[PDB]
Amino acid sequence: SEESGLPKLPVPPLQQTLATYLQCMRHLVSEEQFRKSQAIVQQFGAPGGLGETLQQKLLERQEKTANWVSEYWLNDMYLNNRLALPVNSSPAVIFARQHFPGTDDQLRFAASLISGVLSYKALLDSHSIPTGQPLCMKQYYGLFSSYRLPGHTQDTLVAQMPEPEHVIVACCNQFFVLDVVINFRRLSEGDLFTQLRKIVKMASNAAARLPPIGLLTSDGRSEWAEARTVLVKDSTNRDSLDMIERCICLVCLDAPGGVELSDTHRALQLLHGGGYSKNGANRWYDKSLQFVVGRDGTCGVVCEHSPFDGIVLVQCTEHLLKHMTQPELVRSPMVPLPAPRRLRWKCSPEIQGHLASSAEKLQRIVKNLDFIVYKFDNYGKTFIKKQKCSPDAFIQVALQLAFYRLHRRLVPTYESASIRRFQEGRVDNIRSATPEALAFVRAVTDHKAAVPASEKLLLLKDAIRAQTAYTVMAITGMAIDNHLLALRELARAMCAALPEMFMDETYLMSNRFVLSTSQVPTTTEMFCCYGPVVPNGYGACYNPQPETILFCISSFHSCAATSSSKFAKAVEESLIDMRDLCSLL
Repeated sequence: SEESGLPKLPVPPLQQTLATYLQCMRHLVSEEQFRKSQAIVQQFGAPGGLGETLQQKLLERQEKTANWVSEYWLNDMYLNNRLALPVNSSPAVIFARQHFPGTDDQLRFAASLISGVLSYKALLDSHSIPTGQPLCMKQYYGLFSSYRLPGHTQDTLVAQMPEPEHVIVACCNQFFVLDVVINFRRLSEGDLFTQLRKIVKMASNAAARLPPIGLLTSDGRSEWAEARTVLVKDSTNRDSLDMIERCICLVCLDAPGGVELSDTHRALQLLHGGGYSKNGANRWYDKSLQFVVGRDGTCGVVCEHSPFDGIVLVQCTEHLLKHMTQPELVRSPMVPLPAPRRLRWKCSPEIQGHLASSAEKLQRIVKNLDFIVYKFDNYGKTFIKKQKCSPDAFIQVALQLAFYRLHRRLVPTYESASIRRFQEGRVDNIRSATPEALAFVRAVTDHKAAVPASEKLLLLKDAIRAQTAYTVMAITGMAIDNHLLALRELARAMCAALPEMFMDETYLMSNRFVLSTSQVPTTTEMFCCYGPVVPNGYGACYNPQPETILFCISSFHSCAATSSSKFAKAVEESLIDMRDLCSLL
């Protein structure tokens, strides 16, 4: 029947994870600290010890659940994070710059994009999405039926059938309900255009302008939860929130950008709207997909990460965009046409105080982000593959060298590995800061050692081999992050006081990803980007093409050590160095 024929996420052998763990951290902590961690781990995983006890409960959990880490992961990775979603968590995809001579051009694009969204959702709901190895498809079903509720300490991801179906249109910080489906009736691209025009007009009505409530969703999670609590007191607000929570997605008709339309600037608008003064309030972050269609041509989609990952987000986005290049299939006029409904809000002195706070908070995020879009154009996948190297592993090694040559040390690095092979599979982590990576970067940067180029090349290839090996380990569910997480939380269930194993500074440091990365390859002229995950870290999202590689680098201005410009430069030098290395003889 209806039971998944997929395999369950595998539980690695306790000793395998512990050995890999120590191997992963040895070169990332002091000798003294390592010696202490060795003893701690030794005691934790000893015969008849706590480790084996937790391992048995995990095995029991594996049997009783579809995926033993789903709950732990969802909370640890997103729902527990208190940071505001903009920049800190919600990635953004930037489409190619568009040209909208008039407002109707902008609206036509929006109408077409909405049409593309509905066609995709139709395939989705009809289970007509193109299913090598079979993969879990749950994420697809969370694209338009998800909503991330804020909480005092832990957020809640709500999994939603309405009639009719609708989308929320944001214009001038005002939100409107736009019914797009009514009795399997699906609005024509033409009716959408007409409806959007009505929206733009009402949105321009001063006597009807309401407070920019969307600004509240850009604040810290606990701060937004508190403000939402004030909101829910009123029956009108409850209704409006409900409509937002049950929409298919948002469509933000953003005002003019103020700066030049470069790749870096357009991305900034998609990341945080440029603050309240710009389009910062013309949003709603709890909702998974917010498609932006700016008047000046800046378009893209802001994604809330909790419900699904990069692969699914891109497949959906590229399907839309491609759909937009296709002949418009003739769709029938609606008679009569109802007028989109503006969502009303019952403001208060409190809410007014929350808006002011959110505005300042969001402003700190804006001025604090150091973002750059660097396009490496010397070579791409073509050259790398000719070196018998995986493009991803090659670039991951380049990032390690770039970080080392700039800051003189390696750091716990994050790189997602998809585990969709297994039921409800999300991801896991690939630890790119390998021992081999260290030997390679050291040989390259230690002038005084005078390591022969021939030797550096050997170290280079061994580092890439190690990268690829860890990658394969992670994707087959044999890595260490999810495993340790489950062991940690199962212990917590036994006693709030965690085992020394997880209180060890080595463990705490191993999960502070100073270098958070991800490869988001696209076939379209679009790119993905996101912020750092720790105050003193970077955000590195790359898109490798046949002859070039796009790099989106983020870091915080607050940290004097990091510099997106310098890191982008170090990446260039690292890729050049590696090219020359592969070109000796």
